[PDB]
Amino acid sequence: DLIYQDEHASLQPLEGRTVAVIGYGIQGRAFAANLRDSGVAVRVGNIDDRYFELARAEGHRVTNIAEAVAHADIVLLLIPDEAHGAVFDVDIAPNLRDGALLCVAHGHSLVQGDVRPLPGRDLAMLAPRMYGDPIRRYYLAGQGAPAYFDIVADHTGRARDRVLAIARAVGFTRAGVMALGYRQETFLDLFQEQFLAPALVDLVETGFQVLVERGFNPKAALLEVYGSGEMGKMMLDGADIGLDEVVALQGSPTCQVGYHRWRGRTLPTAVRELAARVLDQIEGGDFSAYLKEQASNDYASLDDARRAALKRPLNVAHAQVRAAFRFPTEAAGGLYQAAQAPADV
Amino acid sequence: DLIYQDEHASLQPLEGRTVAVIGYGIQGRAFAANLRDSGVAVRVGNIDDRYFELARAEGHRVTNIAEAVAHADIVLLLIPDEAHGAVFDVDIAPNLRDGALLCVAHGHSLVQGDVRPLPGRDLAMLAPRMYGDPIRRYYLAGQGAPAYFDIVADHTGRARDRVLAIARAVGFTRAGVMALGYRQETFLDLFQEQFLAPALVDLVETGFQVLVERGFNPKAALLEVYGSGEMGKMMLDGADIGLDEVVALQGSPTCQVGYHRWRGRTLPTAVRELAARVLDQIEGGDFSAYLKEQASNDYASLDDARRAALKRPLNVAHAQVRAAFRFPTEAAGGLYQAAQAPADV
Ligand SMILES: NC(=O)c1ccc[n+]([C@@H]2O[C@H](COP(=O)([O-])OP(=O)(O)OC[C@H]3O[C@@H](n4cnc5c(N)ncnc54)[C@H](O)[C@@H]3O)[C@@H](O)[C@H]2O)c1
Ligand SMILES: NC(=O)c1ccc[n+]([C@@H]2O[C@H](COP(=O)([O-])OP(=O)(O)OC[C@H]3O[C@@H](n4cnc5c(N)ncnc54)[C@H](O)[C@@H]3O)[C@@H](O)[C@H]2O)c1
Ligand SMILES: [Mg+2]
Ligand SMILES: [Mg+2]
Ligand SMILES: [Mg+2]
Ligand SMILES: [Mg+2]
Repeated sequence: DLIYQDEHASLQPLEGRTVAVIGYGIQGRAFAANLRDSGVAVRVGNIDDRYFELARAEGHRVTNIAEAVAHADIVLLLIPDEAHGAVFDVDIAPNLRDGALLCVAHGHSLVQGDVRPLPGRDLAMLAPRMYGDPIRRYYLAGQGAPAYFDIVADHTGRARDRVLAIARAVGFTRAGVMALGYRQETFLDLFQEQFLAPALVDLVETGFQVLVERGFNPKAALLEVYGSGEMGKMMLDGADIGLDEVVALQGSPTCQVGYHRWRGRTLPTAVRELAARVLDQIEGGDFSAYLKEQASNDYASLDDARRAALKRPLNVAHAQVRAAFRFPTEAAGGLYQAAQAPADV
Repeated sequence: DLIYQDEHASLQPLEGRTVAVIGYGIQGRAFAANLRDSGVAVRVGNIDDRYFELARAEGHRVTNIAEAVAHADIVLLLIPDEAHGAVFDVDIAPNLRDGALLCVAHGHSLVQGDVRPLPGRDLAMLAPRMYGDPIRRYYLAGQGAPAYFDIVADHTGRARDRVLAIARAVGFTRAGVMALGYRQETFLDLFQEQFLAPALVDLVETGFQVLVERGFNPKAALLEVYGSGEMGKMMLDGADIGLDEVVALQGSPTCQVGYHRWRGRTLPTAVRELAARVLDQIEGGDFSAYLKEQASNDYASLDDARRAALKRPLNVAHAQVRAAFRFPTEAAGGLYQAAQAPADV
């Protein structure tokens, strides 16, 4: 495995270069803020929507996508994957300078052939293993999350150095940036989002629903299954030292005995078989067809699903718990500004 | 629901009083450190083992359990639940002063009748919804985790004020301290440890095993299922704003569409039915019998299970990942000392 940390990547390839962050959403905002705070010349390219004014409000040089690309040495395409094809064809390909680098943060558009190599220009993937807020929060703490990278086309011979320079400036090399094919990254990423994340929340919800049906205080039930932050803490501490190890070190003997009675015995074959089906639907292109269909609207069915989700007993109970119990939040005040808001006492 | 935050609980009931922390383990150490830093007079009562010298090393007045109880107004029994009966009968009951308060952090010993009310003395439960390290780390950040409390016996009329004074000093009232019966707390707590925690780790492991069997990079597979910290971050951010809400706010449209394709559809009836069985085994006293049997040895079978757990593919892969990727850790240097170690650069 090829893994780069801070000492394996220089900022020198970005000196006197301009990085165009295309999009100012979940990833675009975090990339833009970290690049700027790392002393990189950054511009934002964005369509005429709320994100354009947000980028301006947070002190960035903002223009349409075409002008940003045309005045950039490195272009980071940080907009939704189903929009890549149209923006690549219309905005990026006609304006990408000779010897410039285009990066995606997900391999989907590469697998589908919506983003393709261009003569005289570099193409790469730099895919964070983390969402926007934590990438920004970690960065401010001198930390970072891992990333996968893939050099798809290196026409200049500088593609790797520039990608790893972006990675260090955004903070991914503080954890590690591992070489992984865009195809494998695509399937990995989609599998986490389609099998693991839903199954994980479904499980928490099953815990809540059984407790409430059996007459347990709904606030207490919600708190134990995730609301307290304890299961989230176990998973984040587990990420560091191992999940079984967290229980061995911080579980009472009563907890450890209970845990190890059921550890490896809880799930039937049907869960493992569902994981295989999700993966086949991802690899076979069934999901890709489903996604394109959902993106045919402005994600109308997704909007309905999000709304319906919040009416579920678990999310009704959550609102009641979070109203009654204060949570240890890190204030988001000017998190993506050059200077953050005064600390909230 | 009766929930106390900082403004509903005074430190005044602890002024000129001594708190004996019995045990200096996962909970005992966090209680002792927070109480001291909150300006409470704290002593440690502990048997002649490694925890005794650790308490002394961290600057505490440490004696045997009998002497600590005898010189205390409030006694916190923070040792394993199966040891409560013998320590109550031998060390606590004969030495508990007139008008003194005994607190447990779990209702198990109360349900089993191993800890019982005593004439002229107060009995209560103050059960944190969090393990030791995070209680201490939250406290240092001016934060806290929730707790459940139950006044089992109030012979003085001061039991509630003293319990909630302990809760505020240790930091639980920064989130909220909710009245909940020791019995219900017992079953809730055991259910989280026996159904949810194992099922959660089993699920993560199922994700890892299917990916590795299907030819995915084992480091990448491990990172996606928890190793990156992303799923842990989703769960901890989810604790605050809701699990579905985290995906709605920080998920890409591709992620959100994938998530909502499978959300509420991933688990068969068998999982829900297993949750019911675990709960019946807890409520019926089957687990209690199993626990007493495991505690008959010095938890010998648990030691074997912990050792075996670390040899599993997931934990072998974890060691390889954590060697190759740096994780954003909060340094544990003198975390439980009056003054913490110099910040690790
Ligand atoms: N560990 C947690 O995260 C947690 C959370 C909530 C509730 N609790 C409750 O808190 C209590 C303490 O659990 P813990 O996890 O801190 O335990 P632990 O395993 O860390 O306990 C070790 C401590 O107990 C003492 N001890 C062990 N066996 C003893 C014995 N036979 N006689 C006397 N002292 C003995 C040791 O000297 C040491 O001080 C239990 O009632 C538990 O259910 C623990
Ligand atoms: N969100 C994450 O946590 C995350 C993590 C890793 C990878 N990624 C990848 O990063 C990329 C960005 O995802 P995101 O989550 O930041 O997205 P997002 O949903 O926040 O994207 C919103 C942004 O995209 C722009 N945009 C939306 N539709 C557009 C269109 N039709 N034409 C032009 N611009 C348009 C908006 O103007 C705004 O700037 C995707 O390739 C995604 O797969 C995201
Ligand atoms: Mg991802
Ligand atoms: Mg417990
Ligand atoms: Mg507990
Ligand atoms: Mg994704």
